[PDB]
Amino acid sequence: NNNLGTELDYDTFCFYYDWYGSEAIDGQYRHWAHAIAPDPNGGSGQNPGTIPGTQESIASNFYPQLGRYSSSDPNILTKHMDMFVMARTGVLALTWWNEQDETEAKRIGLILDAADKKKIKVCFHLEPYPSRNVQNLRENIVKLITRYGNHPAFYRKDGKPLFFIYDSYLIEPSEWEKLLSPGGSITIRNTAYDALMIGLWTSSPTVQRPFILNAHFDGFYTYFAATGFTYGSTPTNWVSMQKWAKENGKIFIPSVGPGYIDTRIRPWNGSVIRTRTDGQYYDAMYRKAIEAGVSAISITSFNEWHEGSQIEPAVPYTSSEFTYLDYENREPDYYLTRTAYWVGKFRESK
Ligand SMILES: OC[C@H]1O[C@H](O[C@H]2[C@@H](O)[C@H](O)[C@@H](CO)O[C@@H]2O)[C@@H](O)[C@@H](O)[C@@H]1O
Ligand SMILES: OC[C@H]1OCC[C@@H](O[C@H]2O[C@H](CO)[C@@H](O)[C@H](O)[C@@H]2O)[C@@H]1O
Repeated sequence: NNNLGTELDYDTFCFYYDWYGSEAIDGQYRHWAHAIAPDPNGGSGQNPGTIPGTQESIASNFYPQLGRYSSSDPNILTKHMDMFVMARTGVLALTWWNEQDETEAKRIGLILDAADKKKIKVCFHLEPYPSRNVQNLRENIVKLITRYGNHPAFYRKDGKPLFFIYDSYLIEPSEWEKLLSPGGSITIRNTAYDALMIGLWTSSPTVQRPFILNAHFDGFYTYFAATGFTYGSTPTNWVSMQKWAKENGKIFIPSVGPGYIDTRIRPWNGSVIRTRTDGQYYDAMYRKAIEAGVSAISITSFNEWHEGSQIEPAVPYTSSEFTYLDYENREPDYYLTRTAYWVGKFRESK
């Protein structure tokens, strides 16, 4: 029955990426090495090349305290779960790409096991995998609930699993309705595979309100850590988004993050940079979410190192190939402990 102000919050979801590899464990320094994206407005014949994922040159503007780690290393996973405990983030929202490979399956099991040791829960963030559609989504939801639903770390809210659906707008509401209306042709409602389905609110209310209603989503999130990147990721809209959610029986889970920078992998994307300012950016965004009066908050991200949105500890590093950004006047674990601060403020408000 403790009341220490240190406990995990199970309405706080932190987006987690399990796609990092090491040569030793995975055969390649996966994701630390990454293709550089061509400029979509830069014309033909670009040869942007690749970041090689050497110790000196990784696919991030920051540098992990844990180095070029493997997401399959149980010892890294232990450390990450201890970081979630420090942050008070009770739910790990795991990227899920439907890779259909044994190394994926192994990783997911390792993450569930490590999470449970620290009473962390896991939900899935369903990514835009090839030919994703409501039929294979249903099949995959069935598979995930069947495989993992009895694992003690599998997240439930009032008895239901929860999924975040990235880029949900890539599927028409008429298709979503088949899966998510109680009357839908292939409904999950009232079945063993029912779940809270949280779609991505992107653009203006004139588009998103009917999308969400007609698709029969249970709620919506915003993902992007960069303020103003979309209507949904503009925090001054969050009070009105929450009002609409409450009026329509939907769960709004705004996404907050500490900054954004992706110019190692997208050199042309500098206008999306959002400076961390020693934590002031994160504070401002988190405060807006709490002030909007929401029931749940998502954090972009634990470890999306390519996009510079991570709260995972980063260290100063200057190599012969790149001078990395770092947490400046703040210590490496600052964003974990600042997350814990905001989780406490959120709980005080709840
Ligand atoms: O700024 C780049 C942006 O790229 C990716 O987002 C793309 C797509 O998935 C989003 O739905 C739309 C929203 O308007 O933007 C892009 O086309 C993500 O990797 C994102 O975090 C990143 O900022
Ligand atoms: O988890 C939702 C999205 O989060 C942002 C990253 C995005 O993946 C794309 O971008 C990354 C680079 O940041 C690439 O490594 C991926 O292959 C993908 O293009 C997630 O979908």
